[PDB]
Amino acid sequence: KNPKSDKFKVKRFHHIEFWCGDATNVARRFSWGLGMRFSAKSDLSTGNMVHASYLLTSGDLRFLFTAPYSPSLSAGEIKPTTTASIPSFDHGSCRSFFSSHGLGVRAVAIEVEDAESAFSISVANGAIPSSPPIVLNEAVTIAEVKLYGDVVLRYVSYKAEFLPGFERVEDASSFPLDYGIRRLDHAVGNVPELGPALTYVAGFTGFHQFAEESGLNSAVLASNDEMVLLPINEPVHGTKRKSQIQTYLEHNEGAGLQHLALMSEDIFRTLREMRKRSSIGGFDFMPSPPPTYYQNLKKRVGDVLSDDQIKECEELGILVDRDDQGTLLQIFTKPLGDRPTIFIEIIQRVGCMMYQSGGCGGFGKGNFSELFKSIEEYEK
Amino acid sequence: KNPKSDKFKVKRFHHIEFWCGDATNVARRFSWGLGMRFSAKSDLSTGNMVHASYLLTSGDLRFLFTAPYSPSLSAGEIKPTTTASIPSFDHGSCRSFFSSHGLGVRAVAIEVEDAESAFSISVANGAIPSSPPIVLNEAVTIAEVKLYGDVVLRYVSYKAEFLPGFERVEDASSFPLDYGIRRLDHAVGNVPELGPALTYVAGFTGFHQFAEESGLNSAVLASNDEMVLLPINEPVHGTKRKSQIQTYLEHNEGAGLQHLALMSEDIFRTLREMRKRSSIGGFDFMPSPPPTYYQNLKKRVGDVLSDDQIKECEELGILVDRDDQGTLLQIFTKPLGDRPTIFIEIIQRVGCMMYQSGGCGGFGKGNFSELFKSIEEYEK
Ligand SMILES: CC1=NN(C)C(=O)/C1=C(\O)c1ccc2c(c1)C(=O)N(Cc1ccccc1)C2=O
Ligand SMILES: CC1=NN(C)C(=O)/C1=C(\O)c1ccc2c(c1)C(=O)N(Cc1ccccc1)C2=O
Ligand SMILES: [Co+2]
Ligand SMILES: [Co+2]
Repeated sequence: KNPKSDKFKVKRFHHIEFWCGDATNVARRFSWGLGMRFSAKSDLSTGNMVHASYLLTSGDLRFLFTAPYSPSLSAGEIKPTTTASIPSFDHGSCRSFFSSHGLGVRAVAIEVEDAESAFSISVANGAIPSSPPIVLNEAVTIAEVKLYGDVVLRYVSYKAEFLPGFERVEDASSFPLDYGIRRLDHAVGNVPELGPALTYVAGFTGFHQFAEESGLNSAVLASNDEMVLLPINEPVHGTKRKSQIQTYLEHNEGAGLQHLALMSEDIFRTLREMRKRSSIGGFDFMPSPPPTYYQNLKKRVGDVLSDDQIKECEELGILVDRDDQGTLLQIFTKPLGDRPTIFIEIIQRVGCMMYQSGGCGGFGKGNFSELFKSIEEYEK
Repeated sequence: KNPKSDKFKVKRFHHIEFWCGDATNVARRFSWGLGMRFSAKSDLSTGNMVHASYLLTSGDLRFLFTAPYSPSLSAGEIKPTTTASIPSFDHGSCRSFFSSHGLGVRAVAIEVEDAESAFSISVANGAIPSSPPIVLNEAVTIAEVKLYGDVVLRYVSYKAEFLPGFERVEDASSFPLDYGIRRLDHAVGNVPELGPALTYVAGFTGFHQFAEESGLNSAVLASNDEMVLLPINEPVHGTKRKSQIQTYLEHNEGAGLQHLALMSEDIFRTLREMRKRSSIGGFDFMPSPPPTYYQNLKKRVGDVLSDDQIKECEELGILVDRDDQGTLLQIFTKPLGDRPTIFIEIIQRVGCMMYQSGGCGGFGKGNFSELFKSIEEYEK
């Protein structure tokens, strides 16, 4: 059941912003590890004396990396005279975020029809304001409300290239890397208590819960067409193996974004290219499941994937799950930075053609138990 | 003239430590861009609840990348019970350094015969103490004094693998990258006033000045065998083009390390491999000199390099200078991070065989004027 109760018109995920200590080095690492191109910048060379911001793109996926300059460069500025291209940016907030949480996502940005109205409706329905609506060059409006922890939900709306004040980057500096990633599928938060988090966010967006004993309890909030998907996790305390959600909250100093799921148009090619680069600057992957997990694939998805395609899943360490409507291919990276906090998921979905409907195959919940039993091959 | 007046026995450069916000991402970028292998770690997986530290190596060159964890992980610790592997590390100092200066060098480490004696002699001769001598596992002694700005000179001495508490890294995680870089040749500081900086450092080391109108005044301090080379720059104010030394001091919030010069055993191969990677996660290089600069190479170094080797310098943008004893090949990267502060120099020296004596060919001073005149080809 989909009650289509969005309180304002939401389009698609627009971008994800990381707050960094040095945006250059993180952006360059991510570009090589994920196959994203450098497409826009806002920094000293563009007149921005406040923050350095670099945009990576792959298909429709947009990753923004921002770090503060010395406050001394902009000490004579006031908000009415700022050279910052992102008006919500604040030196003190960014340095406090990074010292507290380490490298992580500050903003989950969605494109809406009217960011001014989205903000006003959100706060009238309980959203905690973070940055009021600001009109950039009479062309784009940005506004921010609190989502969970120190993560904000950013509304962006366009009258009619990323943002005013950003520049297209040099062709020579923009190598056309591409490993197949195409869009953000979903973005997952970790909180200490699921109930209050869900009520708060669903309360100000109108997002509805999306149709679904180790580690977590979870639930997914979805927009009207179910293309914006925001799952939220809480720990389950007191078991034998310590909850990875609890470990996250300890090392992150509280609630924050846990993982970003990136859709690939060819997950076999994406993982081939990412795994080739794991030990030469890219990203590492969780340990692969045992061969018994793939011996058990035939009975569950043997009508969807060939034996060769199943053998191909086994080489790359890909996980497979199944809903009533679709099939899910997925895999998880090791943490993206120093702390055991944020990581990335690569996914591809098959089934549910109409365009493909959102969340086709779900989110992999059945893999927890399929892993444990397959990891009970300590007798073979 | 070399008075050989070192006040304690100095061996070689040992390592350079960067203070970072996220050591993982900077270490991975540098590894790919420079061709250095991951060789040691000290982090949560090794029992260190205080800082994450990753060591990259190429030949004898050692780059250390360190970032702080949340202080909450180690809140019950005291210095006598610390899990830190580098006893001088302090959460507050590191976060303050990074917020003030951005990504940069915290420590220039040299190996000595007795770091305890080096520290005591240094401070008896005016060195400002930073971290007292500490004995690690009865095997290694580390001590630190202030060098300039917030950069420290670190003494390391070994009774008889990097440091106790560091672990050798997995073979699968240690890809054997190598672009030819082999050791640190020299490390250069930028200060507001050269005179007082030289007197302070030469005063506590006994290092002697090494035998040598746009931008800077400079001088080089050298150890007894002239294998440890520490140049220092000051700005020249009031000219037409703004001093790059002054720009550094503004963006860095004062004195700090300006550049690291890395010796290559094959500078043609090093620059081939680095330039291939510039736009896919590695490092960018300053713009190459005009063809007239290389047309003028024949008359200055035509007895040292063939026309083909000169043509090869032109393809890679390599600069060439000449002393009375030797010849110098050199090139400079763009800044390593967000701020126009620290950069890297790649160098190879030819001449002065005995082993090669230190500073053979000098440091490239003649290139300033050879560039200006060659850049006066706006008439050809
Ligand atoms: C669940 C779920 N619900 N929702 C909304 C989601 O998006 C979602 C996942 O993405 C998801 C699905 C399957 C697995 C994991 C995550 C996972 O972490 N592991 C094992 C593991 C990997 C790395 C570190 C520690 C433990 C799995 O088997
Ligand atoms: C001098 C000198 N004295 N000592 C001890 C040294 O180590 C030393 C150099 O390394 C050195 C030698 C030649 C050049 C540069 C540095 C340099 O920066 N440029 C142009 C340029 C490059 C990048 C940004 C702005 C301007 C040169 O032509
Ligand atoms: Co997921
Ligand atoms: Co130099």
